[PDB]
Amino acid sequence: LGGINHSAVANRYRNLTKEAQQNLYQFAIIEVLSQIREERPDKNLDAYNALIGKVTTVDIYTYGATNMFFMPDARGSKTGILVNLNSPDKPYTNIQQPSDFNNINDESFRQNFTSWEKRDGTGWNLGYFNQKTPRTINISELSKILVERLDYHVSQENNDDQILSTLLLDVLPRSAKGAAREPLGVSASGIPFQLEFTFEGFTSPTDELRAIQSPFSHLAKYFDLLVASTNGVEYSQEQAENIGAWIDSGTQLLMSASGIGAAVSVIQGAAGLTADAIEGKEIDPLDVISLSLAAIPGGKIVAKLSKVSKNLGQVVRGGISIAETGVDIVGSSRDLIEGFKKGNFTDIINGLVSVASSSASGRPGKSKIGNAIKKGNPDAPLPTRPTYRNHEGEVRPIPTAQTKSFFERVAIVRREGLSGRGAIGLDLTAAQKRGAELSGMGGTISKSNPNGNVSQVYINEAEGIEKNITYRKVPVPNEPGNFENRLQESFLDNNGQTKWRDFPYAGEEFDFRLQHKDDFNNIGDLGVGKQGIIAVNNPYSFVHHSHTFEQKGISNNHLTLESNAFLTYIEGKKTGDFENKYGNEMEWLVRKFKTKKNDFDLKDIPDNIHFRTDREKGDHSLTTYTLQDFITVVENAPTKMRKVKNDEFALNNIVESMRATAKNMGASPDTLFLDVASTNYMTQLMGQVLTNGRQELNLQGLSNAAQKLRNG
Ligand SMILES: [Mg+2]
Repeated sequence: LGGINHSAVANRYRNLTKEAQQNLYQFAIIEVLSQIREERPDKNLDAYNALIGKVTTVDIYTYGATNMFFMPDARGSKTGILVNLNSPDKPYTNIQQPSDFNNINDESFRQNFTSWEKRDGTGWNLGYFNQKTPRTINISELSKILVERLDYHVSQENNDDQILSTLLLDVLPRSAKGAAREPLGVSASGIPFQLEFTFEGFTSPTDELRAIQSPFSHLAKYFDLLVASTNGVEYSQEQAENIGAWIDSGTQLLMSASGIGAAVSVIQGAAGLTADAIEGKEIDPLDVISLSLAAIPGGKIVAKLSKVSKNLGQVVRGGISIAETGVDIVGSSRDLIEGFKKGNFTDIINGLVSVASSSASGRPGKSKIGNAIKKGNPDAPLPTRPTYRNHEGEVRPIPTAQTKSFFERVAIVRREGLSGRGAIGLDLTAAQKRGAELSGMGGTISKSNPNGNVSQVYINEAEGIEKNITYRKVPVPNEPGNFENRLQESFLDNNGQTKWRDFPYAGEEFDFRLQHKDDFNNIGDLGVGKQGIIAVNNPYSFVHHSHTFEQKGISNNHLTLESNAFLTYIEGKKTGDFENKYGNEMEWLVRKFKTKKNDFDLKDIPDNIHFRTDREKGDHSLTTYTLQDFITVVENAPTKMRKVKNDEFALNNIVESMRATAKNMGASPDTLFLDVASTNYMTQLMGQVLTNGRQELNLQGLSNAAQKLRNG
């Protein structure tokens, strides 16, 4: 499945400067001279030295023949050595007598002649070289003449790309070998010892051409070096989406990055996805594709293929791109299949999976990903990035396919998969949803669900299983008398009795909480004198609303900000590395919902902070500072909060939680005012969050800061 992409080979060669092409031929010659030298007794370095810049003179005969020349054994001699730089097996032949020319008949010689010229050899052979008298040049002029001969040969023929790739098949690996012999590195623009290069890892000549656009192509590395020898960059979202490098397949594979053997599943899933695309003829063997492995919030990874936009320009080389969210493996589809067969992507995919493993954000960051890749190989460079040539001839790295919209697309597909649950959904009133009703949240009230919290169908995308989840009030399994809230799944035992169990691990509760991020439960109490505490599922929520049920309606309705939970989380996120500071972030957020206000790592704020509307305030005095002012500043993440903004997923959910909570209590951020009694708590909190406690803030300063943000 494939053959050689001749234009990809030919493009690499054609886009070299003339100087770099001469150098390529020069290194090929050097390789063949080394072979001649070692295989002969005297060990003369004349040709070697007269070529490698000694001022002794060495005669060469040139021919109307590509890749070929003669090294006479003496001035004007008809005997010596015939060189064919493109011959698999006879790169040099000793010509001791005329008849030696007659015995040369292989296609690797015949190919070096144009269609027009090929007839000269008659049963084809080089016997006719005996009647011709070639011109003599000094050897220092040879690589130039060979370059000009190849250009002419290509111009004499109609099939430019194929003739070019054929005529270079065996020249290129010899050139690469010649370059690896260059002591202490190849020169860059007249400066010696600049460019390290080894021949190790090269496959057969044909396989190197087959793999020219593959991620670790050795020949692409050699071409890149030749470009660097003669002279000699990171993207933003607008530039990327303006470049439009990648076209979605429209199909994706969502997998878990956690659990033992997750990495094996990801590798197999990704190789599987590539194999299916080739069979279904969505993708051709030689098409350049980006296999994206992108982390997804909740410790998941999506594999998704993209085909390169033909609008982009020429693809120069495949490679590995590292995004903040994952890696892309770029090469021809056939290169990716072969690479999977060989295990070439295993260190990369192991590294990525280990850091996506239990990521709340699906955003381990470029540095963590890069480090995890280099872990499976002491401390090497980062893998070479794929590159393309734009319309004006500039070679640039290809942007990642893991753009903003890419993830929007991923989210759409997932949500279409989630559209068949809950036979008939319950038809609840706004008052029931606000938790204002004595009858409960709309579920059926029972002993272990006294609040009547509504059951929810959790679709476990991994297990392919549906679970029914209710936020229930259960005994604190030790101390009698007190109860706590827990999300639990119901199931039938052997006898048809309904039993209940916890989420087995934080990851699953986290995913449930995201999937049902908009729903509220009463985690407080229910009855006439009692405090209902109404809280959204969103795992990034640091607020809730609450009230006391009256004989009719409610009273003391207010929004509460969870000061220390918020403080601790933000201080953690402020470091830029939450995991380093506190645990697994996913575990931290799930655990937050079970933790009381004064039981977080930070306990600095003496109480929770309260906002209420003017009309509902009762006898609470209000400030003119609004939840909206708070949200505006939080959303902007200024000054010491700046790094929180690196995790947009977390920050958007924090804000959206706040807005949903304001709305659900029948209010809005601009109609919710901070209690006078919360003043000091708020200024202390923001002072710390925004300035590390270096600046004393007041509410007016906080309101003005919000005002400044809306003005811009
Ligand atoms: Mg032509």
